Amino acid sequence: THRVINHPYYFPFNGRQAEDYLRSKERGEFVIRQSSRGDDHLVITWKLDKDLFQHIDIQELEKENPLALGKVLIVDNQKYNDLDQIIVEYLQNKVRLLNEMTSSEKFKSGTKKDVVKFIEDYSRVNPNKSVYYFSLNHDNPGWFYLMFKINANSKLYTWNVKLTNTGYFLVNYNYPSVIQLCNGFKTLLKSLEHHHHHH
Repeated sequence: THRVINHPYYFPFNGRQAEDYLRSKERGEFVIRQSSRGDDHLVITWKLDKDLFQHIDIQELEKENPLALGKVLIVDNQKYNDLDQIIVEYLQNKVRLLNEMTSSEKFKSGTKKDVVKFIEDYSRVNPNKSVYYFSLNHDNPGWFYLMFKINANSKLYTWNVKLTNTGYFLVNYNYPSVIQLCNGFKTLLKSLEHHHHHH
């Protein structure tokens, strides 16, 4: 600490400029900035993919006096003792997970309009078979949405998924692996068709 202000990754720029600066750079780049309105809080900016940027507000605690540094930093609903661990434990997992998910064949970037036409078209080819897919949401960056259709005469169903630093969270269910998540749904779909719930 006591060096986060001049930290190597420290760069004074506006919110718009920060994204622009990272625009020419590659994915997985981050920066450290201080908010005048915060005074006791810091804001970090990072790039996800293409025209997509997100900001995270870092809150420090355990301050005994104005000259006392926050020995405890809260990030992602998690408590970290050292700043260095936060950067490494966040970028390493986020970079690998983001790259693994996007690099997944089960990843299509279709718009809301293209989603209906996509599911409807596919459903048309398979009216007697169910289908499920997921895509990136623009209204809520970082979160994933699951859409699926049982049949052409079936109503379109869409669910929401929460992204965490431990994997993927689906309606209060953590899936450490995307493969398990894919079946997880298939298993649920099978159970749903039988309306047997548990027994």
